[PDB]
Amino acid sequence: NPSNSNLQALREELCTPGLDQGHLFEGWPETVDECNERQIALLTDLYMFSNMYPGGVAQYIRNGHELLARESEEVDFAALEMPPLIFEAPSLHRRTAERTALENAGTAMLCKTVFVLVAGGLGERLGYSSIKVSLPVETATNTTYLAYYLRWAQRVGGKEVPFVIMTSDDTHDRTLQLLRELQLEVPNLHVLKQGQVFCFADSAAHLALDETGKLLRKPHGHGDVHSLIYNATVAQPLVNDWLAAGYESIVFIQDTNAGATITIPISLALSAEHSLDMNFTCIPRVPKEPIGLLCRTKKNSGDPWLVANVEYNVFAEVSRALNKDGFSPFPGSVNTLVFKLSSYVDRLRESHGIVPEFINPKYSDETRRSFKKPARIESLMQDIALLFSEDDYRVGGTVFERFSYQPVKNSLEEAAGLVAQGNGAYCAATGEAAFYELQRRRLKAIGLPLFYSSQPEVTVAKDAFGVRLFPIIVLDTVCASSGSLDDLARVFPTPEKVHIDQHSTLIVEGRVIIESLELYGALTIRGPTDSMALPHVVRNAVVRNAGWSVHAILSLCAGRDSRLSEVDRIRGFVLKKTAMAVMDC
Ligand SMILES: O=c1ccn([C@@H]2O[C@H](COP(=O)(O)OP(=O)(O)O[C@@H]3OC[C@H](O)[C@H](O)[C@H]3O)[C@@H](O)[C@H]2O)c(=O)[nH]1
Repeated sequence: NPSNSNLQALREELCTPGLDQGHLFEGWPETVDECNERQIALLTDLYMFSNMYPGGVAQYIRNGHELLARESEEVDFAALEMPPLIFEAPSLHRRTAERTALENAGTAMLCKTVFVLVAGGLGERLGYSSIKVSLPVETATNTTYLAYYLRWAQRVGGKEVPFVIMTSDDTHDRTLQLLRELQLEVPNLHVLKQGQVFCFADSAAHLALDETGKLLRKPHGHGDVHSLIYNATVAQPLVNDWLAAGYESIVFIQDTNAGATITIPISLALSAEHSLDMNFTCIPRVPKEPIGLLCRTKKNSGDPWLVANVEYNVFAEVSRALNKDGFSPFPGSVNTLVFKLSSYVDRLRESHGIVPEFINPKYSDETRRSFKKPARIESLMQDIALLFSEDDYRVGGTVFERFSYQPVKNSLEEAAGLVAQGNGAYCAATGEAAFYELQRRRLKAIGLPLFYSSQPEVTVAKDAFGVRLFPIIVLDTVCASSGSLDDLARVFPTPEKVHIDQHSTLIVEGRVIIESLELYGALTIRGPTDSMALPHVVRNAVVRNAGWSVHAILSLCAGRDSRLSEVDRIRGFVLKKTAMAVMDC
């Protein structure tokens, strides 16, 4: 679009004191016409940034100056204490009256919930070169995180469930590819791609270039999700469509935490019970943990309290300073965010989805602003909490068991180092192991008599630590529906007649009811894919076979070939699916 005249205007503007981007036009002709195609392209690139960032590149640079000055100082709050509105969730593995009440109320609320998945990252830091949502939740079925979230959402919210996936330049095309390949049909899905922002080569906010001579770009953070939604349309605003359709809540989830499908119904139920406009999903926190703390804050002695996440790195600094004169007192936020939709939209409309920003440069050496790598401005999706004043809104946190938090974020190497420090591994191995264990704890809670050893069955990361997998029991969304305890009880109506040996594998797909079963081995039971069809009922079943086993990937891993994939290598073991009985119909 941009005219030759506007590009010249921007070029000159960027050369003025306070912006000082003269280095960009190093060795250029005096007018636009005289400029070549590269040059005209770089200027156009600077120009079009206006349709991507408030105030375009000039304002980006000013914001940079302001933030670089800010982060050179010592962050600190005048006041910091426990959030007033904190609520304890009942255990996920005890079927009490309260848990039943919360799950059923929360599950009803899922019918009027909008879901948002932030998935703008690759899993390279894990040793995985593909998109994180293509990681399998477990390798028994190999169900991807993407399919896991979407099928659950379509199960609890119906086929036409409103669903947003935020992607980035890194993940976007592969996300679309995965959607297509999995044959997922989600009529009201919106894939919204965040744009990358320019980078600063130095502490004076001079823009960085790559080797090609083009402007360097990096992600602006998960904070982008709110503005992407604010600007999205179907042509009325996206959120208008949701409100008018009767939707009442909106939930934000991250890319590799399968626990969200359990915590969410409870958070919704509690949000309603306690009239919460924003509800942070939390867990008891360990002092050495890369998750934020939910705190009541007063930035300056003048301001009103604000309930907000204080990122781990920042609380590592504020903590160490001042006071007015075995977990953290304050909850750890896992970034499953639950909102009342009307309140969310109000704040969204007011802010245009813009949340406070920050910059966090990595320095070449200890104490001079020579960047090790170019820095850019970032934002966090949870910082939208800062737009909810205590006067007008109720922002709180729900505390769940730590076990319900199951992210896959660390490589095997990192996990080994973390485990040595007594910290959580949060790697692919413990993610998969935790998923299987979660199913077992949920099933035992409704009376399924599962007897199994607590000992690890395989060791990973050079014998650093072990996990166990068996017994493996995976029920799909047609079988288990929402996964509530009541829903599980529909699959096992007489659980005391179901005897699954500790070494067994049970995979259930479609409309299945298991009344009685003795299983010593691996079994797949399939029923109708239609949730409304007549169930396949299993009675007096006895199945014995060699079943499955698991073993570690050996250190002697070089080879012309092997069928080990990155997916295998990042968890350090492989299931051997030796035998399998199938009961169809
Ligand atoms: O530009 C981006 C960057 C990320 N994400 C996505 O954002 C999500 C998180 O990214 P993360 O796991 O890399 O780590 P964080 O440490 O930043 O996030 C913490 O997570 C844990 C605590 O709650 C803590 O308070 C909370 O802030 C992923 O799904 C990404 O795909 C995007 O969609 N775009």
